[PDB]
Amino acid sequence: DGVSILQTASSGLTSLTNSLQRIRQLAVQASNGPLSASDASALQQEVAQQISEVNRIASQTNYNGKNILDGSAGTLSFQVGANVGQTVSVDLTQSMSAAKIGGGMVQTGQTLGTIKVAIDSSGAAWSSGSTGQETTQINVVSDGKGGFTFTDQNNQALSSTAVTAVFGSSTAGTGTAASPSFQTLALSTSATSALSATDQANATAMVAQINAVNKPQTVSNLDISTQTGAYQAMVSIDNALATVNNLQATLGAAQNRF
Repeated sequence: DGVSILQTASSGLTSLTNSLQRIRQLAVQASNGPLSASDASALQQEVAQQISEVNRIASQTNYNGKNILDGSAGTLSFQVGANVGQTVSVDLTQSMSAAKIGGGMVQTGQTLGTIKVAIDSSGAAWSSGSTGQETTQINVVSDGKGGFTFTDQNNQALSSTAVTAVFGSSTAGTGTAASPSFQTLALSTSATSALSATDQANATAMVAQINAVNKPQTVSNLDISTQTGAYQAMVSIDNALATVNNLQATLGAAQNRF
């Protein structure tokens, strides 16, 4: 009973790992350099096939005809001993369907993008009047709570004055796994006003990238046919794999108690 149900669930999770790991490699392939329309279409077709397999695993993994990986099994309990209350409980309340895994917040420490800028150490636009060192790039790094930390072209943290002066005062994430939430990256006009029109446009596009990568789709809605979509897929799959690994670990802990 309990041991066999746990094995059936764990088998399904291993199938799911295979398909998620496959989407990761496809996303890597799609993000390495420029792609023709035909190559982008072909790569996304492969992702769609894997999404279909994820949905099959979620809708069809079953024990004696009863689904166990679509959330519908709930919490199961098994008697292991003679003590009243000597039971092992197994939480199968979370669906593994593509619509219900991935998404969420980017894990901490990931570089979301790099913006070319022209500012002084206080975050003011660089000019012939400026002194000290010029900041020429800003790397935007996730904090695991839907917000950001920032380094310069030499990987040194921006001063707190420069962070505030360029990005405003809502950069720190406040989300939790239980209640996710997302900051909106906003770049000052002063960060790029000294640069060419083309550099200003490039920065705007990078900020849009970063904001999209910060809010990845669930596995169901991944599309790797654009660079931003491929980057969103990498984050989303990292998160989906973490969800699957957490669940595998809990199944294992339950098996151990039998």
